[PDB]
Amino acid sequence: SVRAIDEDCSQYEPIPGSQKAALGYNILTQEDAQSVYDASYYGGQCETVYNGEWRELDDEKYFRKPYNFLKYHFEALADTGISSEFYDNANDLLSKVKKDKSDSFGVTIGIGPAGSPLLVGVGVSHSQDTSFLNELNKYNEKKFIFTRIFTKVQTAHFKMRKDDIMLDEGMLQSLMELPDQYNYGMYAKFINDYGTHYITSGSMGGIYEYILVIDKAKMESLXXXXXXXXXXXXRKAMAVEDIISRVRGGSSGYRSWGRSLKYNPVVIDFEMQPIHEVLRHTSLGPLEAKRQNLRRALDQYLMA
Ligand code: NI
Repeated sequence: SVRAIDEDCSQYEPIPGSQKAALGYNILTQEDAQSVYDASYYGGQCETVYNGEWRELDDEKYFRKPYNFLKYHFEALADTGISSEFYDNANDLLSKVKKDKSDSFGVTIGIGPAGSPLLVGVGVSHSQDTSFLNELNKYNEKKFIFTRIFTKVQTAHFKMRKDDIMLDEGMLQSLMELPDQYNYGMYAKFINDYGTHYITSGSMGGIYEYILVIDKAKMESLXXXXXXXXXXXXRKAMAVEDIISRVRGGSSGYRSWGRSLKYNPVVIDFEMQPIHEVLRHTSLGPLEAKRQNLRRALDQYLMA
């Protein structure tokens, strides 16, 4: 709904996930970067989006959509990746989640249109993957038994503008300050601050990850635990090693995750373009020859 200039739009909270969708992304570190889109530009108008779930929490039921969002609407889609059950080792399980499993077993990134999506586990940084991993690994004798439950919820679909984007004020200042002549290091600094890539569409939502720790010889005496522990979702006996969990999106106040996710999402199942494409359309003439440099540096940066 478009309001009309005589309704105040300060009323409306910005659509959830708006700041996050505006950030660049680094394909190599799997880290987010600084803002690429201007997350708070409204283009002199009041565009609102309906939240049908408002009782669970006009003006209470509508959020404001920044201009750089061509589309945003809410969803509630749930994918449960209940695993395949057995697994001899933990690293094998987490590595084979990425390489060997379908898209409902994790989060995806894809480049461009026909750019087939890459499954990136949970979608944290490479250093965060090696902290959930290092702090996890420590637990076993000589690798016994691991199951995984993983749930993915999409709380919104969105699509970024392709034409006439409003670039973040700071990024535009950084661009304007790069030299006309090619200097790798300086453009590499730009890539580190703003990203390898920026998002053009995807989902808002989150992930809840479980990994059950089972004791071979145990189940022996007394797949089966996975089935049952999935019920516990929807310290005691039972070879209950210790259910380890990872979570993205939502906020405390933990299937309170489910209730709160829509209002505190992260970006998932997203499409992206190399950072330099951001300036290929979208106004700003003079700064073109800086795109060849930015392309060149990106190519070098990714060869690393
Ligand atoms: Ni949709």
